Amino acid sequence: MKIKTRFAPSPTGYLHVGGARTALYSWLFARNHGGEFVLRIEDTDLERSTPEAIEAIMDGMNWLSLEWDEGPYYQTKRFDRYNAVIDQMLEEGTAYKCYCSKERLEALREEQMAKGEKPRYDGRCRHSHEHHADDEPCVVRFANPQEGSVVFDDQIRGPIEFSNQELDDLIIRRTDGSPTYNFCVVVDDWDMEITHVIRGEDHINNTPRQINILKALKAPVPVYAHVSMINGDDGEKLSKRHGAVSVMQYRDDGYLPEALLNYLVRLGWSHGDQEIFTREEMIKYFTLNAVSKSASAFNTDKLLWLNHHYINALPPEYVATHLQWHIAQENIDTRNGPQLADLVKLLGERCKTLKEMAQSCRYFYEDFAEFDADAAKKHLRPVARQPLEVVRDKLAAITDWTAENVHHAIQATADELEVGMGKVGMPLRVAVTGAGQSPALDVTVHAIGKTRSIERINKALDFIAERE
Amino acid sequence: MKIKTRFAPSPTGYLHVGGARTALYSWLFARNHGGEFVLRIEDTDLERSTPEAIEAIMDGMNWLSLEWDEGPYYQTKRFDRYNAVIDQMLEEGTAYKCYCSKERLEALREEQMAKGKPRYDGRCRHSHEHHADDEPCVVRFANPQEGSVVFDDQIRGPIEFSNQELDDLIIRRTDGSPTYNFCVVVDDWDMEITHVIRGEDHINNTPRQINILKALKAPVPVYAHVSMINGDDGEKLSKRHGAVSVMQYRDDGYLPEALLNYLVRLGWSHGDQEIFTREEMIKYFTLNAVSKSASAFNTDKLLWLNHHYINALPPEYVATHLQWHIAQENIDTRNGPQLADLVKLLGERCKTLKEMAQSCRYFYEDFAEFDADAAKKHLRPVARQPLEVVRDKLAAITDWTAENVHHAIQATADELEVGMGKVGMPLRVAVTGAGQSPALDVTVHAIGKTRSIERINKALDFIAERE
Ligand SMILES: N[C@@H](CCC(=O)O)C(=O)O
Ligand SMILES: N[C@@H](CCC(=O)O)C(=O)O
Ligand SMILES: [Zn+2]
Ligand SMILES: [Zn+2]
Repeated sequence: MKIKTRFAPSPTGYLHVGGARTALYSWLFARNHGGEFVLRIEDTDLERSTPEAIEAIMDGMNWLSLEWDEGPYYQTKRFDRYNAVIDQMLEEGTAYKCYCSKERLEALREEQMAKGEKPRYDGRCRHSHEHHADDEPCVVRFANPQEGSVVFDDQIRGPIEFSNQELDDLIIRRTDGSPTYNFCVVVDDWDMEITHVIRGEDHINNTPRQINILKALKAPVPVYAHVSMINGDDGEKLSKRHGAVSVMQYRDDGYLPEALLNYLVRLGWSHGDQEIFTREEMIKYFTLNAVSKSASAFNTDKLLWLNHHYINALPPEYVATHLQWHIAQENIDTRNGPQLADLVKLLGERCKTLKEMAQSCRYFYEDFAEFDADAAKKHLRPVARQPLEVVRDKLAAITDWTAENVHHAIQATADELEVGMGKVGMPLRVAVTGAGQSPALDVTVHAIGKTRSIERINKALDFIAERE
Repeated sequence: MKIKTRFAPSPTGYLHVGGARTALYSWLFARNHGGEFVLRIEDTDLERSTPEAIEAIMDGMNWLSLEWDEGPYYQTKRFDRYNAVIDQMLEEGTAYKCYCSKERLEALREEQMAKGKPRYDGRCRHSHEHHADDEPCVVRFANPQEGSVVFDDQIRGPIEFSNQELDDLIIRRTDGSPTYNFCVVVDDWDMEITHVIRGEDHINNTPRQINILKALKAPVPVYAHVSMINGDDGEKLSKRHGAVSVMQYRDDGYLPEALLNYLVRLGWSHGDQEIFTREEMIKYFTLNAVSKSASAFNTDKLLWLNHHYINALPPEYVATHLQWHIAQENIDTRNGPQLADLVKLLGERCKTLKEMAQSCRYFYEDFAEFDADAAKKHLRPVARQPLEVVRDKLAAITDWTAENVHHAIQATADELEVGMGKVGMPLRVAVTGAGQSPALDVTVHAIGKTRSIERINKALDFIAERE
């Protein structure tokens, strides 16, 4: 059993869309097999691993509701654990102590690159008989095996083979006490007992280096699965120029977490039949073998309509909880108006993003100072007060305030008084909304209270009464 | 129950979208209950019943694939049938022969409008005087005066009209021609129509048609009047809102499946489901589910409906409708890829068949000059060497497939170390002429190896203008 996946991002300042999909594959697989999902932070890069950068990762994880069972663990700590394993490998002989200077190390790399070889450190200090010990500063390296090769069955890329002759005895501790990054990964995956590694594509070169270290210090080597990169619109790697790149920028743009997670799953992974999956539906049907090795392009137009569906498909109460954030972005006093769960029922089919719903809704909660200049010139003086005064005093006739009673009440006008339906509904729309674009008239004027209805109808009557 | 629905449009010049939805409900109701769908023509208005105007109805029904079991019947014909029933009805006590002149009617209507509703009095209802022998006159129908008329409308509920509001309407003019309200009754009786599904404006004519059906011993059918289709501002659908004729949507690049699916959703609602096949619309259709309220026309959703059906329907069927818009663009489709294959390429990109006929000429015809704008960014001298290795590698493969094309562009940008976008984009501008196209694996494959080199070298002959 003990299935344990991991997500160990290096802080970039935010949560990259490609990194969120990687975390989703590691999170779906841990939940698929009833395992644990561990969170880890690669904050050794002290410049870009700011406290705001680390929070932007966890805040992005929480919005997508990708909760973790263990963590988060930080690589800036556990240094005493890292040096404890290094001292262990020095005693067992699996790691030696190099004494070459940086002058000879750079002269070795320039000679191999010139000679048409691969930059690898030869075993000069691997089995050196030259003494130079104790008080002298030095670095320690990992005695990489020389014979054979390492082959790991990648669930995404298939069988991958790396000859041991192209892997060097990598350094695992610098001149100072700090250990190198690759050694900080093998012990973390060992101490946390990771069984399935799901990371990006560019980490494939360090995978055979990490396996030979785990096999050395006697550790259960996990099965690796490297997901391909996400390409943009023109076939290049996904960047900020292709569109929104951070998961929180999509939250600012007016998206739902279910819409983004359902689209990132469809990038590479496929089920054939479906395009829309629920959270629990992704857990069951997810298979690493189904993820494609080819890179997928990012279609922002498809993601938008994916968001439009989830706005009207998800429960109106839950969509309202995400609508509240963009409501505060537009700064709207939502005390005197309809419910938020009832607001998404009105503006559901109209707009395709929550930002577009927070906008074009202020007339449901707040009064407007002026009218729309073009919409005001539409309902001029002729036959404007005649249909407005009869419908204003007819809406307040009922005690049961429902949109059904309003429809037949608005139906009374333009039918009892011979006139077109657009000759009263359009002036009524501009009266209560201020513009000439809104949902159904019977439903729009019902969400607005009967008080603010006659207040804004008489407001237009005082406006059309300006022939002087 | 031997269910029989009908669709009898009056030729307005074309096929209104609202009229097609009415024909769609009657066709669905007949196919749901294993009945017959009959077709009738109200071509009595000889001014707008042009042979071109009546044909636009026939081919519009055929475009939506709304085949009929009976018909088409024409009200221009069966005039002897219309004159034979009134003569039989004149023999019975249900229809008399009025004789009042046009002067008495206007003087009575203006007197009835002056007193405390214009309803013709029964002056000739029980007159024993022959009044004339062959002089001009008008035949009318004796309307019942006691009680009411009630018809259970399946959409608008129960509607009641008092018989005192229905006057003895005219059923035959002075020139012997019969009126419209009587022609509908005799047609629906000889054709054995069990369910009537028509527009909303015929709700006032329903009680008059039933009192004639209650007379002469006739089975009264069940009526169901659909609500009008309103536009963006709440008024009836007109040309100012957008496309109105069904054939205008074929010109604009739509499919019959996309238009029928959207008109079905207008009013009739079946849960969260939005996309139905023709067979699903036959099964799940319920006449009571049609809402009494009027629904506005959302051209944005209809565009999304068509985008789905382009990629959901078989590519060979979409190719048969795409052929009409290729002829509109006047594209020589002799050298390029197959039409059914073209739908696979431009499928997820465009949302209408006109948008597919456009932005596809470079697959079939060569372009004289480039877009310049996209060339100025990708035809720089730095790309003259990526283009010299792709064409030498594109021809190295004997098996011409999109996969072997990708491996050719993959050998490039690796031998000459550079980003893959720095070779595929100049290849995209050289082969397509602009900076937008599907995947380069299928774009240069569908165009061909011969026309590729002819366009790569065309770019090489152009990018060599650094002087
Ligand atoms: N921190 C690395 C991943 C390290 C790993 O998964 O081994 C990244 O964000 O790309
Ligand atoms: N011909 C009428 C319909 C007649 C009927 O359905 O009874 C129309 O086009 O509106
Ligand atoms: Zn050394
Ligand atoms: Zn008379």
